[PDB]
Amino acid sequence: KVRWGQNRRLNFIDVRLQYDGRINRSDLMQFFDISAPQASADLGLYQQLAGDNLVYDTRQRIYLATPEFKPITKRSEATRYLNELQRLARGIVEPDESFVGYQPSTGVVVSPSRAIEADEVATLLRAIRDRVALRVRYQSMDAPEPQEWVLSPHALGFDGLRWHARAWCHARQVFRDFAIGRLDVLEHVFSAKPVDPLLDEGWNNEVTVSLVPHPGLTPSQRRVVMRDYGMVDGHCELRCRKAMLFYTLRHLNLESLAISDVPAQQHVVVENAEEVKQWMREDRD
Amino acid sequence: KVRWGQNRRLNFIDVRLQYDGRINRSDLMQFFDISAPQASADLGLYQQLAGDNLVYDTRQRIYLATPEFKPITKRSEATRYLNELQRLARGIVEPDESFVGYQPSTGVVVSPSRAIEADEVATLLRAIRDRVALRVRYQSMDAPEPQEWVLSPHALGFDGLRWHARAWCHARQVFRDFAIGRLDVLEHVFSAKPVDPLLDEGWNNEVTVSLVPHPGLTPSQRRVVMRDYGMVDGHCELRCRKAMLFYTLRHLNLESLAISDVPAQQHVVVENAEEVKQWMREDRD
Repeated sequence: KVRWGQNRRLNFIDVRLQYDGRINRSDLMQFFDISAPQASADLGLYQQLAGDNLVYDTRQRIYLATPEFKPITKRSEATRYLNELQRLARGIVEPDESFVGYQPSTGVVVSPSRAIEADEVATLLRAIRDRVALRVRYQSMDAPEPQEWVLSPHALGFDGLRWHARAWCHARQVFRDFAIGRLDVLEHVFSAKPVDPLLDEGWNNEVTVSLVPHPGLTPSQRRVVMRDYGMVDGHCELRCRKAMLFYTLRHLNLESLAISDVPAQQHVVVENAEEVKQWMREDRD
Repeated sequence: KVRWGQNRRLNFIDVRLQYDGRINRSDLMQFFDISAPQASADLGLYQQLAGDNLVYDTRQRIYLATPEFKPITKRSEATRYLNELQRLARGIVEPDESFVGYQPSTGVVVSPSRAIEADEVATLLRAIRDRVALRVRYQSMDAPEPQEWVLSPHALGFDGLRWHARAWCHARQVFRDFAIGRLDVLEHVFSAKPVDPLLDEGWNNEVTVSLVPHPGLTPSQRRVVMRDYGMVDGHCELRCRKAMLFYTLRHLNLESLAISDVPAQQHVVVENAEEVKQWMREDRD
């Protein structure tokens, strides 16, 4: 059997062949800090497992991907690789943490936010896991003077820009959202009443947002929008938690539910506008 | 010296102690498919390198993080770990590809898009690296009937939802953007004129968007906004390529430059509105 480390080196060969179209022994030696004989043995094992993927060129002393290349691992897929380029450009990871070979010039939009402390995220995650209540300070636009609350968190949500904790608010007796960047966790409240998170109907009930191309588009433009949004059969059925519906519409700029008279500024419309309106009124209550 | 594999296992111990607050030998054995003696040796090496971070509890047979814990690697930082939770929830990676231990219930907004083929991304990346021209089919809202162009790509951009190639358009004689999900790459055009990407002024000129809290906010609300946006000293200086300015403003909902009379719907305003307007007119030209 192939051990975990060597398998990661086979993944590295596979992804370099897929995107760079070539790999040298020295690329393996430098990334993984292995010897020339081990790196040659890794390339030999890749040749044994998937010989049609690559040829060795003795003039250039390099392995070249063939036109027949097929990745041996799903970890070489395009969504993952584009996500890696985003993480490198945003500085989330360093080049020595990534299998990416050629790094193109990249421009990625910036999401300005408060850097969160690991210790606070950790306290929240463990409180979720252990179903325990936390005394916190929280400040908001409607209540900017920091105020203390007792919260029992049970989930995390990401709205496209920032994270929030989904939690029972013991004072207001509701499940609701708390931006993690606005929370100061102070101590545990072990005497608080246990909360059943299965009672958070907004979090646990999934709903469907049915999206279609704006009906004022020509058939040719419709096909463009369909391809842009990965629509199968002329619509896109987006599934989300009811308590994530508002965030989802904001993330996709779908908050204006009416079908406008301007197709060019509204490529996609929500088919089930009345369901969506109703679901948001229920959840904000 | 510690080898690459064992160092990844030390990283795994560090991140489990930071967020789960505990780790068992069997967690290492199962994730990395190693023997009990090797996993014990990894935990012993972690104890040697950072003994104040953890204690072994013989009653529970588990290693517990201490209140004094300090991560031995920056790879345990919170931005990375929250990014991992996002990638797991979006299905970008599988649990066996991630060091995340406890996985909370998560809700993440959905970005509907066309799944891109690795082979097309690969052809584009290599064309960027080798500075070669490509014959492509492209369809857009303004020109929906697929049309062929000769493009020399030199960079990639991400607008918050989708990727584009930055490229010289040989027919229209301009540098401009092409959504990768709308591109069909057909063949290389080796007889085309070479293009100097240093002549793409929009791509290479960085500009500053100066952001401040809306001036109608009370001082207490201002402090909330400042914390939300990670503002140092009452403003945020966002740096981006001129050719990414429009995408940046759209991603942050800053396209309406005027200072509105409604602080609650416009938490942040652009200080240098006239510079930004001018820079966008230059770039769309």
